[PDB]
Amino acid sequence: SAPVVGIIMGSQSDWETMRHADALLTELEIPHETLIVSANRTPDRLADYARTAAERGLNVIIAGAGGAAHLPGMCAAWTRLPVLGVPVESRALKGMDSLLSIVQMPGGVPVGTLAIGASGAKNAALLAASILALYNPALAARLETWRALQTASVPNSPIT
Amino acid sequence: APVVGIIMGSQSDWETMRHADALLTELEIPHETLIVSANRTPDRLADYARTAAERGLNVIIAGAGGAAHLPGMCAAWTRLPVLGVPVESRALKGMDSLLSIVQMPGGVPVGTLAIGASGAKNAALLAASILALYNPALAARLETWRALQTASVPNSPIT
Amino acid sequence: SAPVVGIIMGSQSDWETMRHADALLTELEIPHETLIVSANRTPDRLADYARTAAERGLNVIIAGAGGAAHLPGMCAAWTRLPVLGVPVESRALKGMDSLLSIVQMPGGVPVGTLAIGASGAKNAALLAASILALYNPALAARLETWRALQTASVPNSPIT
Amino acid sequence: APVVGIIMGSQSDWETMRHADALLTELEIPHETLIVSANRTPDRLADYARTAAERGLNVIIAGAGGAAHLPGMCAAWTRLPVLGVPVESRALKGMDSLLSIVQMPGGVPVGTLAIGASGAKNAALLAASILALYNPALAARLETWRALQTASVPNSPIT
Amino acid sequence: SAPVVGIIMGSQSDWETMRHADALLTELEIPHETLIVSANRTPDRLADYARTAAERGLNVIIAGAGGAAHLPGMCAAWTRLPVLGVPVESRALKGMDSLLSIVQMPGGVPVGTLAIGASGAKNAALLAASILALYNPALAARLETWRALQTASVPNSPIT
Amino acid sequence: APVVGIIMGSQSDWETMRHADALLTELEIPHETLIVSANRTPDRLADYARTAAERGLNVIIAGAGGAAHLPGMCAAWTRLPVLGVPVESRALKGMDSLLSIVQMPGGVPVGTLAIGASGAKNAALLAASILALYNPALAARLETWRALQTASVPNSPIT
Amino acid sequence: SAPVVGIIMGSQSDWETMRHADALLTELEIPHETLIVSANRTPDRLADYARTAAERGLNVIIAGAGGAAHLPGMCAAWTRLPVLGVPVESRALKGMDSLLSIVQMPGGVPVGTLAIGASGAKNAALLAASILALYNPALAARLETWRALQTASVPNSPIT
Amino acid sequence: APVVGIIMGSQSDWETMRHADALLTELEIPHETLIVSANRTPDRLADYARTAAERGLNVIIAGAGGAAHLPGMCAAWTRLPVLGVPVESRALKGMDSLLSIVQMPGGVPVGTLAIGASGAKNAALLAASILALYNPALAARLETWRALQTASVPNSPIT
Repeated sequence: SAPVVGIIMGSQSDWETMRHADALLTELEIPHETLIVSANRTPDRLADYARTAAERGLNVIIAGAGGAAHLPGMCAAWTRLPVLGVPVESRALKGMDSLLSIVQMPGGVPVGTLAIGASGAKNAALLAASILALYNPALAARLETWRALQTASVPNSPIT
Repeated sequence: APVVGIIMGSQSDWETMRHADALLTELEIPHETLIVSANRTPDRLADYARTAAERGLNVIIAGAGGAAHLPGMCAAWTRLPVLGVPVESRALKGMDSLLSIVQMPGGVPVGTLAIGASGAKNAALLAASILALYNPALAARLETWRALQTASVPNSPIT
Repeated sequence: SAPVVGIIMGSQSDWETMRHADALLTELEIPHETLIVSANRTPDRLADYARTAAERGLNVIIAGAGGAAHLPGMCAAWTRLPVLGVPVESRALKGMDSLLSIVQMPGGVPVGTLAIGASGAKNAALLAASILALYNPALAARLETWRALQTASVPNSPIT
Repeated sequence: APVVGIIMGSQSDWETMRHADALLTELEIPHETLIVSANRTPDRLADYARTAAERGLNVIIAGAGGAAHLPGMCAAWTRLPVLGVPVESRALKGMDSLLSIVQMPGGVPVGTLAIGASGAKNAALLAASILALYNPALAARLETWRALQTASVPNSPIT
Repeated sequence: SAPVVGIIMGSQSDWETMRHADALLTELEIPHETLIVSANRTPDRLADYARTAAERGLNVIIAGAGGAAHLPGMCAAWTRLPVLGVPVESRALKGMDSLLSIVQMPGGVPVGTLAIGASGAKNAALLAASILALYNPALAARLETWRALQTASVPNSPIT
Repeated sequence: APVVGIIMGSQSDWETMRHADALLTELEIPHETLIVSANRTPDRLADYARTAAERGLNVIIAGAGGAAHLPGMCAAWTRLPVLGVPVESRALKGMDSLLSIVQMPGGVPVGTLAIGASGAKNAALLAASILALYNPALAARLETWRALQTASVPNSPIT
Repeated sequence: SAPVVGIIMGSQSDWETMRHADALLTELEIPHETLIVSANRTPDRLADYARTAAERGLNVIIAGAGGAAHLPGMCAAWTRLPVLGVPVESRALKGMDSLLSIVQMPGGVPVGTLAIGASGAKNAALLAASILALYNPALAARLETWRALQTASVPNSPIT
Repeated sequence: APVVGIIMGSQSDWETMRHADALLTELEIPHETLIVSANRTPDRLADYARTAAERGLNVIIAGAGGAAHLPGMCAAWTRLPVLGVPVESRALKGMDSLLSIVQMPGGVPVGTLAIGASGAKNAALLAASILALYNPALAARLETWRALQTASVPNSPIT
């Protein structure tokens, strides 16, 4: 039952986006936890979350935030685990501030960044799954089936 | 046998992608380093990506610039995690590279790193952090690498 | 009755845009086919579509996609035919990701790119028509009439 | 007699547009290469574009930078397909060029290629692929060109 | 009664923006004409309009267009008169394509460019007025009064 | 006596604004060329702009880079037409300059020209075209200038 | 009762944004004044406001404006006080013109710039408070309590 | 004892941040100048920021480039005013730096200055203007500095 992925986000307003990561992990039967951790309002909460993640048994962190989106990169600063970043769409700049704040990490501290918005959340979960699948054969088979069905389900022509 | 594949769209990408190669070598991660063009050698890419898992690869690092299709198309054909490095382009400074890699639609992920050499280094570190989840000796070398990075930052600037 | 232009798009959600290409080809009496082909979900479908297009009698491909819009460029990778690309408008980045993903093809593999959105779809069809018109006199006359009427139909003053 | 016209807004565009000229010569496509400015020689452009078809041109490749009106205005006067090359500008690196060319409204197309030398080369290849539809010898030379490009990509980078 | 300013625009859809230039010229009692001239659909109409503007007694042209906005620059190519350009806001790119298509004229062929949208239309008319005011004392006094009243009419505090 | 004032925010702008100065001299338009900083010498700007008309100036050309307030603030204090030249900035290549100049709200216009040297040259030409409306000798020199520009464009590129 | 912070803005339309600065100063019991001052319509009003601010007892100016947003930088040109700038979101360019017009001040004349929109207004007030707190112990304690409560009030998980 | 802390993410930032250091020295403002990386030395940053007030610092000036988290994370841990300097980055010319610093959400401010050396100089001036509110001797030196800047602007450009 113990979580192997942590989904963290900067605010409740991020949940409309990050719920797509939660749903997909659940779909693939990946146990996980989902939390609010603010890089700017709760920096010590973040420090503790990230530095203890590995010893708590987490394998991957998915971090979502918008605007001056420091949460994924600061999480990666404190954990040796892979951290995946979801740029949450922002009001004025449409997530371009989110995206650049996350993806442009300096050499030495990676964040694997996904697309702005719900696509990115879904793909963070899928990327996490593909990481876990490397060591978990049952999950690898579920993921294979999932990817194959996605391919097989694309229609051949538009409803014109 | 290689467990990471580094692929890049052209020789011109090597100045950037060599940083990924160097990091993997530093951490003693067996890997292969190849040129594969999504646009000029699409069948080469198809074969590479579709057979990667069966050949024993665990992670693919793909770098390209401009209309950079290599990472996303690699991901389309493999179930393995694909990490993408936007190579800095001449006119648009890798913004075209970045958007063509990172903005993958839901269903086919590419874990995207920074534009340029930083991104190439970080793709290799991210690959390492993935492999470390099920390779304890590597996990310890990665811990050492991260600890040395942190400990080595000077406290004050030199003039 | 056999198609000489192929219209392909990455998803049903592209049809709201790509229908304008379909309508214009039909207006000019250009036989064509209209399909969904996903570069990221159905890469082998794309490979087969593009590599066989010429032998199937297609002369021009119009490819529409949004976001990380790889469909036109990957189509061009596998066919020797001219490929025309329509950047479909995306939600966050307003088709700028679509545009750059399509137009910035490296030297050696062209995609003739049109405007973001419905304008681009309409112009992909018109550009395809002007290509076909080079060898098809009846079509050339229909296109001449069409262009002339467009010019003649512009009003001289606004409804102020 | 020329079947492709290459036109460019100024001598400063030649460093970019020479790549189109070279490619057409390589594929033995007869063509003319001219300077025509939309803003400085608008009547020259009007005459060039309106008479292109009657002179036997099949495709026009137009390159310009900045507020780049040359391709679109060419297309306004000819029924021929017009391909546009955004020339890299000093300050905005061809983003002004790109948007002023690609964003043509419905009714007057310009098939737009990448910013810079890549775009110039690709405009010539796209013109070739158009002409190839009704010139079998050229179609075979184009097939050879594309096949050589694909076959010539190295498998691994050189240090 | 004869017009001294010409307002031209690429389409009826530009009128929602360009009407602000019309209104302001009328407010300041500047005789003018208002026309649709498309650079891309009616290039010969444009050529004739611009090359004859001076001999018809026009002193300033205000040209508004959106997207690949060639109308102001091509007008300036054919007239020696000052040409003022209004970037009409575009759907996807919010007038950034309009703006760059107008303002980035090469050395030798100026277009005096105003803000994206209605502000720009209003300011094109005001700029035209300030040009005409240089030789027309009655207009100069009307413009002085107008500018002074604008300054005097700014409130001192917000309605909080 | 000067009828055009060229003002610029700093000596660093001169490399750009000298093109305006040269063009006005070429057309024999009497003018003054000054440094006036909106941010460092705001009172100097206030006095310059408020007294420009009474001193006999007809047009002001104002160039600045970065957060470029000089043209707009000049326009705030004078009834004269103000033309603005966005000077290319180091990091953002004049996009900051452009937006801070062109986006004036309704009520206080600045006629804005291209980023850089092209814009400086064109501000002077636009000033000339304004003055030409009520100076026939100048109008004829401007006609000659435009005619020479058009006639001098080559027909084909040099290698 | 005398104001120690001045909030100025270019127009009534800025108030929807700048009210957040007003509210926060009032929340922290910081006396202040709130005015409309237009850099482009009332330049002499601005000159007088900024040059007399210090002698009137103001310690910090918060200046909000949009578009070609010159108000904060021109205020800073005339006062030795710290000036904080709020980029008000603009219609077409989403405050990017506002932001660049404010933040890119040349060396020698600072404006401390905050985020586009309401966030920036709120943070201008908070930044002003943190400046005043350096010399005002009661305010420093109120601000400490405010920051601590903000941190303590972040939820631990989303309402999923 | 220092009353301003200048912190920067790396030695590579020093070319930019030295301008802040120089200005503070010029105005005789005691300060410390340190390297602190948000991403490589997060615990160092935590300790620095949380203890700054108790150590007697009044203002922190933080400079970083790229995904620039240093100013915002500093502000997260201190009640002191934090001023942020976007360092110009190689590919995106500090636009990534700017947006990652300036776009702080309501509740945790960073007063942000221009990209590059101008921003570093202005962060130090802004810090000075803050300190001047409760240090009359400094206020007078700042007045002198601003007056000299204004008086020293030339009236006309040199060729």
